[PDB]
Amino acid sequence: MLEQLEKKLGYTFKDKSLLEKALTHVSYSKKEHYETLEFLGDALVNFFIVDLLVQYSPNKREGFLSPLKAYLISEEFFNLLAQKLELHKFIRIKRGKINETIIGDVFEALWAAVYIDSGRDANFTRELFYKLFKEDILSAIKEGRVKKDYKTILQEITQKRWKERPEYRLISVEGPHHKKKFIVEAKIKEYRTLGEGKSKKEAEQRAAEELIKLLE
Amino acid sequence: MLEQLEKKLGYTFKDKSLLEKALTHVSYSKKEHYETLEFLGDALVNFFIVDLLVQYSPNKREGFLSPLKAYLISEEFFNLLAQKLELHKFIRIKRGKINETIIGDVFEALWAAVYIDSGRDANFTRELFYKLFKEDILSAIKEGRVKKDYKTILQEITQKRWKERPEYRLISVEGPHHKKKFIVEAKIKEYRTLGEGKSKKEAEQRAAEELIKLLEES
RNA sequence: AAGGUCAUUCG
RNA sequence: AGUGGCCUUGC
RNA sequence: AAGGUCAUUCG
RNA sequence: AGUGGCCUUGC
Ligand SMILES: [Mg+2]
Ligand SMILES: [Mg+2]
Ligand SMILES: [Mg+2]
Ligand SMILES: [Mg+2]
Ligand SMILES: [Mg+2]
Ligand SMILES: [Mg+2]
Ligand SMILES: [Mg+2]
Ligand SMILES: [Mg+2]
Ligand SMILES: [Mg+2]
Ligand SMILES: [Mg+2]
Ligand SMILES: [Mg+2]
Ligand SMILES: [Mg+2]
Ligand SMILES: [Mg+2]
Ligand SMILES: [Mg+2]
Ligand SMILES: [Mg+2]
Ligand SMILES: [Mg+2]
Ligand SMILES: [Mg+2]
Ligand SMILES: [Mg+2]
Ligand SMILES: [Mg+2]
Repeated sequence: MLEQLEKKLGYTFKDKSLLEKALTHVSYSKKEHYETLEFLGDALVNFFIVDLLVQYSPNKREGFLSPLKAYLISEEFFNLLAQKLELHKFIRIKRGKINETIIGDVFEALWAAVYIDSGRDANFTRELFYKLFKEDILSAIKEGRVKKDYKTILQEITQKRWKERPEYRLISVEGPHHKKKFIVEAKIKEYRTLGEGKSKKEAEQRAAEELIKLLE
Repeated sequence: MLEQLEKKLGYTFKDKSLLEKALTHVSYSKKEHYETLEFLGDALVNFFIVDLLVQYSPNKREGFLSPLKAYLISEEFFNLLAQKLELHKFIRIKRGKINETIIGDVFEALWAAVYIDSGRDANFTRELFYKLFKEDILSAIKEGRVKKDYKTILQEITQKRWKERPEYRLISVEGPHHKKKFIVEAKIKEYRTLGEGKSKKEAEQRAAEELIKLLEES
């Protein structure tokens, strides 16, 4: 029920249809779904995060803050924030069709919905977002839970040492086409490592993470 | 002179150093420059533009609104909006060092500066931005004064017709290394065209535009 | 529609 | 962030 | 720093 | 949006 979500959010909607739209997947309704709210929500939440980063590190450069932002505005991090709202239990979509992509999109749409319902009060919405997640975000940073970009880190290591970039190649692919599992190999000089994932990029990130350790 | 910019903006700063920072390039000052404000400004202005798009097309999908956003938050469009502020005349950087990149960065930083100076009043800053640029943005959209993405349009034409994508290759490069001019060739099936630019991508965009015309005329 | 893949554009 | 071609699955 | 180039990550 | 290697130029 919507009331339970409003209680978790700490905000009561004037237009309940706005909240319903944010929670509804297009496959469930072609008239009122979250796609447009998600578009707005992405820009709104990205702004909330960037502002928080700059506020607590006013004298830090873009090279320090952007890597943090890159993870904090990611679908993965939004799924972690969404857990606090048990968002998955309010999404209107066929049973068993919910995945991280959907949860991440609804999270963004939900915030656009609050923003619009509040009369487009950006200040209000930003502070409500912080009331709920500011400490979680800052703590994730301080406690080292921000994920590293292993593919980039790896090529910086190899480019500094050998002025060369690592190479990745597919070793194997298995499972149904809509649920493939990839195994790739990362290599630099005579060092080689393996990585697995649901996409080639994910498998490469895993292999890079291992190759870095090996080089050390 | 800052007062002249404040007059154009319709906003008077409480902390003049914030405005100065937004107008100063790092090569001019390594202590107080616009780099961090630019980082914040990009996110702030992007939000202003996306909100405006959704507000005037609440029932339009992301596939319709994002292509518009892609142009409206681009450095190119920001340079056009900046002209209204004669922004180039207020930037603190060595004479003759100003270019489109700098102007676009200062534009974003300037808005982050207003946002911060106003006590982080996003609502107020959003409306100040609209007071100055809302009509300019909506008119650009309605009139079709939005840069077309020729490379993407071209591959959609070729993929629909032949389920194939065009190919690009470098034909020649000349001029100083810091001021190169590229000539590239775009091709699909037996159709080929040339394009030139200051970067390979720019040359490819021009070659793609010519190829789209060649296909339509065929 | 969801997963993957190739490609392209914008930030 | 958007889009197009291709494979798979879903209806 | 500014231009270009190759590559990589995030939206 | 960030970053790294390379070429050029600027101080
Ligand atoms: Mg309340
Ligand atoms: Mg969407
Ligand atoms: Mg997003
Ligand atoms: Mg999104
Ligand atoms: Mg998403
Ligand atoms: Mg790949
Ligand atoms: Mg910058
Ligand atoms: Mg920008
Ligand atoms: Mg910028
Ligand atoms: Mg810029
Ligand atoms: Mg080429
Ligand atoms: Mg290229
Ligand atoms: Mg897909
Ligand atoms: Mg890009
Ligand atoms: Mg997307
Ligand atoms: Mg450069
Ligand atoms: Mg990407
Ligand atoms: Mg940049
Ligand atoms: Mg030198």
